[PDB]
Amino acid sequence: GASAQVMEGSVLSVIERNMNGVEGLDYMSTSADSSGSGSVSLTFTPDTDENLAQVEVQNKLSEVLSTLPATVQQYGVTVSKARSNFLMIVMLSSDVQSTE
Amino acid sequence: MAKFFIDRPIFAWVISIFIIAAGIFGIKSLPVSQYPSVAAPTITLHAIYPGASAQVMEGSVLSVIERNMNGVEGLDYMSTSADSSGSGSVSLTFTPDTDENLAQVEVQNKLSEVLSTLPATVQQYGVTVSKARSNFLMIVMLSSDVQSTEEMNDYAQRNVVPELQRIEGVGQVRLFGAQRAMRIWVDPKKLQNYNLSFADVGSALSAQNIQISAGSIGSLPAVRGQTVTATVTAQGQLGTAEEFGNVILRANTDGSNIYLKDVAKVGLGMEDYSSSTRLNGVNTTGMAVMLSNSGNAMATAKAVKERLAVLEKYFPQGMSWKTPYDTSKFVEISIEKVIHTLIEAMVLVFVVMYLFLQNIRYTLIPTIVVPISLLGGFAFISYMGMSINVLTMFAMILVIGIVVDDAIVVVENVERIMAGEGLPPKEATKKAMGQISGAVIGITAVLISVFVPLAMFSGAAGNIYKQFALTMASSIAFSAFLALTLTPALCATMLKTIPKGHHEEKKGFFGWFNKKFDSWTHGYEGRVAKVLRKTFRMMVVYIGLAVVGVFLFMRLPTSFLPTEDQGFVMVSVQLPAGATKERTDATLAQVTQLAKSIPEIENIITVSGFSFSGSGQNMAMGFAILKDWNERTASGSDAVAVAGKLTGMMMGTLKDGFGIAVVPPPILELGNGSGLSINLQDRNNTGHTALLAKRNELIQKMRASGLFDPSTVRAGGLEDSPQLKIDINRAAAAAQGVSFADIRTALASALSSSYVSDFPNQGRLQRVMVQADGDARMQPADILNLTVPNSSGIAVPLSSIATVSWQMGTEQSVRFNGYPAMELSGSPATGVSTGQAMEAVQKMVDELGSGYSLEWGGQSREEAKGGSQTIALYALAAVAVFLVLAALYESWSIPLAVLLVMPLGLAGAAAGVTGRNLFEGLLGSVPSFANDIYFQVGFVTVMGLSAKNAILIIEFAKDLQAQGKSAVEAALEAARLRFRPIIMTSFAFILGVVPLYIAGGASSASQRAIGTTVFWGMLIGTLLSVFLVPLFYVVVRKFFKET
Amino acid sequence: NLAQVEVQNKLSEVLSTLPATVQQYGVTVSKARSNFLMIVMLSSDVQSTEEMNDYAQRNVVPELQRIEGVGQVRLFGAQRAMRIWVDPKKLQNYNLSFADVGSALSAQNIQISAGSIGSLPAVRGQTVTATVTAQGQLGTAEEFGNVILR
Amino acid sequence: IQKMRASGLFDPSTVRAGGLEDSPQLKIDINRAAAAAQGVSFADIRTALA
Amino acid sequence: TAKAVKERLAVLEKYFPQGMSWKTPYDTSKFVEISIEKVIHTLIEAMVLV
Amino acid sequence: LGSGYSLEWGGQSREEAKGGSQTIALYALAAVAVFLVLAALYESWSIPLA
Ligand SMILES: CC[C@H]1OC(=O)[C@H](C)[C@@H](O[C@H]2C[C@@](C)(OC)[C@@H](O)[C@H](C)O2)[C@H](C)[C@@H](O[C@@H]2O[C@H](C)C[C@H](N(C)C)[C@H]2O)[C@](C)(O)C[C@@H](C)C(=O)[C@H](C)[C@@H](O)[C@]1(C)O
Ligand SMILES: CCCCCCCCCCCCCCCCCCCC(=O)O[C@H](COC(=O)CCCCCCCCCCCCCC)COP(=O)(O)OCCN
Repeated sequence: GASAQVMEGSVLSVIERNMNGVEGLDYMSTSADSSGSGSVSLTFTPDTDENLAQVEVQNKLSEVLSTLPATVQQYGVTVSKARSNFLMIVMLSSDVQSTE
Repeated sequence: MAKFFIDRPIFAWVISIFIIAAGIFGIKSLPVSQYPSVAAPTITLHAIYPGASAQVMEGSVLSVIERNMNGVEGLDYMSTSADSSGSGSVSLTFTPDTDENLAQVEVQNKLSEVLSTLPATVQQYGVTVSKARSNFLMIVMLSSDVQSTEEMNDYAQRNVVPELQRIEGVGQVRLFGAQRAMRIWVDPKKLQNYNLSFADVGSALSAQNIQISAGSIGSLPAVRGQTVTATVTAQGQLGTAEEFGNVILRANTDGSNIYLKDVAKVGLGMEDYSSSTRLNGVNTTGMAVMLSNSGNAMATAKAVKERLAVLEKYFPQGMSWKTPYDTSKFVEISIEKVIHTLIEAMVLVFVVMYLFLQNIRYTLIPTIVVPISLLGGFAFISYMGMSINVLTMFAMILVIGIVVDDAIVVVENVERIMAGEGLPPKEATKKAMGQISGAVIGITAVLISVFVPLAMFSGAAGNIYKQFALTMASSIAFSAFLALTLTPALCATMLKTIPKGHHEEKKGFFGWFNKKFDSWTHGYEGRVAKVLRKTFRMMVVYIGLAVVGVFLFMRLPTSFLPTEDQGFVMVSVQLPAGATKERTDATLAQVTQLAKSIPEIENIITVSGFSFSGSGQNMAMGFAILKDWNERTASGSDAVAVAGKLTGMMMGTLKDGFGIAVVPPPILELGNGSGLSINLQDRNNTGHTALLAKRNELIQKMRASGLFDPSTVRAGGLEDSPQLKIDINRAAAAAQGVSFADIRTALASALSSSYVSDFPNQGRLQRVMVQADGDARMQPADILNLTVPNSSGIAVPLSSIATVSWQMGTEQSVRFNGYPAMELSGSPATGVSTGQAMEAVQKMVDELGSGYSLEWGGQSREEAKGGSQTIALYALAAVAVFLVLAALYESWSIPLAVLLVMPLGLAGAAAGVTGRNLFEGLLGSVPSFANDIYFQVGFVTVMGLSAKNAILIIEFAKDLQAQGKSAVEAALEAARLRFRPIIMTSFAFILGVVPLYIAGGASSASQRAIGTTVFWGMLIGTLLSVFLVPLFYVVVRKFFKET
Repeated sequence: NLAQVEVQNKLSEVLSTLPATVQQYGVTVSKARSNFLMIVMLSSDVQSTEEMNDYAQRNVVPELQRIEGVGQVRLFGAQRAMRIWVDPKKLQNYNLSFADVGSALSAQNIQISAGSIGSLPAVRGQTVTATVTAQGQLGTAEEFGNVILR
Repeated sequence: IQKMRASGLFDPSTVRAGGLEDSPQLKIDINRAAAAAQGVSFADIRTALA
Repeated sequence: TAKAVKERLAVLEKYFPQGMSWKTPYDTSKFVEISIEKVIHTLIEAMVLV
Repeated sequence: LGSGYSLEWGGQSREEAKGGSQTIALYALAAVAVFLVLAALYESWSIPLA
């Protein structure tokens, strides 16, 4: 139940502003959509570890989680240190049952 | 190596170029801060529970959170603090060898599994989990005098805070003040008139103000033939006060709906209303900047100032920004002092070399070799992950005197060989290298073995010693490598052959100086020959001097860091129990009027509602910032004199309450003067009165029947205060139609506040609170008029249900390791060991019944450990030095003679410190020198220099005895040969340390503390060694006839 | 450490989809061995095993589970609590049920937070401030025995 | 995007925006005065829209 | 860990109520320490035999 | 376009920008390394120049 500007101005912008100062942070990118969702991607720099970066991001996010709206805290903010390009695509085919 | 690099100067030059490049790369790639991280990982929670006492908050939130924080890897101890302000704190101090990020994530995970068992309001406000470590950089104060403090806070949070935390190097920006919210002051008289309640207001605010989520028209699981889909929007929240004032509280059939503006008043206000900051009397908004790791302090401060100017170019009319305090100028002053010291040392070395060698091409070698050693040390400290701070700069300043002596001795030996044998520079350099290579290697090994144990201590003191150790040892190693690699090449290429007998036909001032120096050398040789004749009396005199030095060292006060004039003094004001904030504001105004009456104070910052001792309406604190050191060069102008004057003016002016001014010492983890802290814990949970009685009994035992300086033994917590407890009678309530939730609702609606809903105020969400019209809740006779509703109506005046009375309740609750604890702060007077005092305190606590324990807190936890690691480390270092000297000299007796010069420097340093203390005392001043870390560093430096000189003398005396000379003749020749380089190096070191002896200004305590020690130690050590080293050699040669 | 961090992250995402009782009791994550290193006894002849279990949970278990190397301390028992054994033969007489008992216990044993007389946002001329306290809670057996069901 | 096309360096049919193609939406403006004068609480509208 | 637990128990025994005691009839560190001592004795015997 | 509208890169393009000032630095570093190595090995300032 939020706009593309309310989600940023109330949830994403706060995390983006409080996520500065992390060691190895190269840049950030915030993207909110009209479906009531937002994504803050932090792209780190070389000479940086992945687990330490995730731990520092979680520490910075938890100390600022007391300011976000109540419904966001109910749903929670999920962390994903995963890639975005596809390696394989498995396809299941059948003629005796539907796709559901 | 000495002969390999003498025929290949280009290879040595390439190695030096690589070292310089690595040093420059490390210097450009090092963090910059005023002090390193010497504390341990600490995690804090800071829960919020408004409108509650200390016991309720503690037993409801803090105990529940503390009983689950058991099992975290690396937990040292934990403490719990609660007050009457409505806040709590659970501080977990972690054992070393622990990462603070892992500790914080573990604490958050442990709190996540117990958060659902806390009260509803605690979950609404939330529980934070942060780390106590902070790298403070600057303070940005915004003062308008034309706008409210809440307006300035909102402006800073909306246009200033997000602009400062985006700068390179900034790690955190913290605002001091409550945010903005929508406050509704509800008059209870209107509610009782319209027959309403606070629950009705809460329901109306939570129902009329809610976010609506509609969805999409033409959603995906649609019917065949859909071509358009659109998101549906619906606004169901309020954002202005007029909209909140139209909230319907009750709708009737005929109409006449009761709005929120008919029984209450809505408006924008603050969320806490507690703290208030003022700068010189005007309203101010506080913003604290914390420096980030792997960042710079000077560049970050400059960028912050530039951004602040660019923002003030858009500020409204009346606002103004200031930066009264900044910890980035201390490292600036330290770097400029290091550069000035390096330049002065180079000038002194040039002067002494031109005076003693009578040529100009001898002075270029030290000037070329010293900066390379400094760059190598910088590169090493950059490789080890260290940073540039005051301690590293002081270590670099202290190591300048040692890195030049290698080049000095090399050039002196080369020049002596060239003037004696008349050989060209190549052969003379080869001979000098073949003579002194093993000696240089042994000296380097001894210095490394002496400086290694400094980096093996535990605690904050160990972290402080590690900087000096890793800097000085690296600088010494690089200087040794340069003296073995580049110095011989420069001496062989940059020098020219001296004609036969060229010195004598020379005349003028140089001839007179040569004549005088030769006469002094002959006199010194005669005196040494006289000393080598009466060996028994000289040895007994040496033993007497050593025992006197040991006695003078053992009779010195012990400390960690001398108090430094940081440029500001803190002031804590406390009022009687039950005082409101108006009296505290009046006292703060009086304190400001008194502080601006002192010409040494530039800006005064007063904070009302917060103090380090406690947080309450009667507590207050302020920070009087002083002017620059250049404008405070007088007697009664330092921080201590200003603090004394402020205290004297407060004790004669402050009628209500008392205020004490203290100058903040160096790093608070290594804080001296606190004495000895104890925490008395109740094991069986007997109560508060029993624990207070036991605390009073322990205080009486330590004061009268003890030795803990009765002028210091006192409680350090907070005495009880009058309260207004309400004892409800369940029998009387059961006899009527009143339930027990009715009393709870009435008490929650009467005094305390409530957090009901949220609202968007121009982009950001803010809270909506109800304070119940504070005009009513002013007198104690207001709760006794609260009529609590019965089953049908409300007729009970609450005097038949409960009885109100006055009692003495605690205003602060403290727990230590899961037990109720009370803190005490004693102090030994003087000449009494802290170990025996701690044993006496432990025995006294054991005298009480089984169920009352004691535990140390702060620095006492480290003092509880026996001081055996230092003695063991020093013994191991001495054994390593003996082994290295035995491997060098190839004997078991010569190291015994070399090790006899250690007590000389110690006695000299102790005598110098005692003399300076006496001079300060007789002239009215107080003794400012003790046995601190700087004294130990200076003593280690002077003992290393004395060991180097003794090693050189003993090597020259031993290699001259294998040619057919006796011990006395060999010692005399070695002394006559080593007289000149020792004198030159001593003069250079003393003239370079003199600027640190009378240092006055920024960071002058540590400067003088190291300068006096090193100066007197070097002077006495040289004066004693030049006559006692040959004596020790002769004694060891005659006592242990070799194999 | 990282494995436990990711496990906590995965558990926090499905913790709200569990029953109310599981959230009341909570889910405990641990990393320790399944075998025992030692067994500590608390033999006595004056107190029963319930008092000894309570004392061990209050003073012995927390002191032992904070030692370096300890992964878990399982007490063969449980701490003290207030047990209410209801007779269903008597609930039918007064037409009562377990829901009434639970509601009475939750409504008559709730902590009260009063506040402060003379709070900070006050009138000009306020000199005295006092914290108001009310117990509103039961901690004794005969106090719980007097809970009003009707 | 317009000046990137027809410039020789970028080929057409590839220069595209990465936006979400801002769309028309339905806006529902609630009148609290009418809902109060007719006897409709603000929670009923929220339940109906949800 | 066993040594630390035993030391903590010996320290906490001073606060126990009158009547109760403590003991660890099941402990695995004793076997380890006795095995280490036996192996050290065997090493000393081998040294003297050589 | 004017001021205020800056430009940022995404994906490999940023890396391509990083390849704008690193090539000259790499070439200079290789040249100076060869010079220093030759001067240290052959003991001359003229051989590496040639
Ligand atoms: C170099 C270490 C510095 O420590 C801090 O700055 C920390 C960050 C604050 O304490 C910390 C202490 C801490 C950690 O306590 C738990 C924290 O929670 C609070 C906010 O202040 C300080 C003293 C600020 O106090 C706070 O100023 C705010 C404008 C209002 C706030 N008040 C409403 C409460 C008050 O406390 C204040 C005034 O900037 C101090 C300025 C004036 C100084 O000159 C002093 C010398 C500081 O440079 C400092 C002590 O050297
Ligand atoms: C009569 C005889 C006279 C003989 C000679 C007289 C006195 C000569 C005095 C010479 C002074 C030399 C000054 C050196 C300039 C220091 C520049 C430091 C640059 C830097 O950051 O570090 C370098 C680049 O690293 C990177 O990879 C960063 C990438 C960007 C670097 C941009 C620099 C381009 C090339 C500049 C030349 C570099 C100097 C040559 C090394 C690598 O240094 P390092 O840490 O690798 O050191 C090797 C450790 N084993």
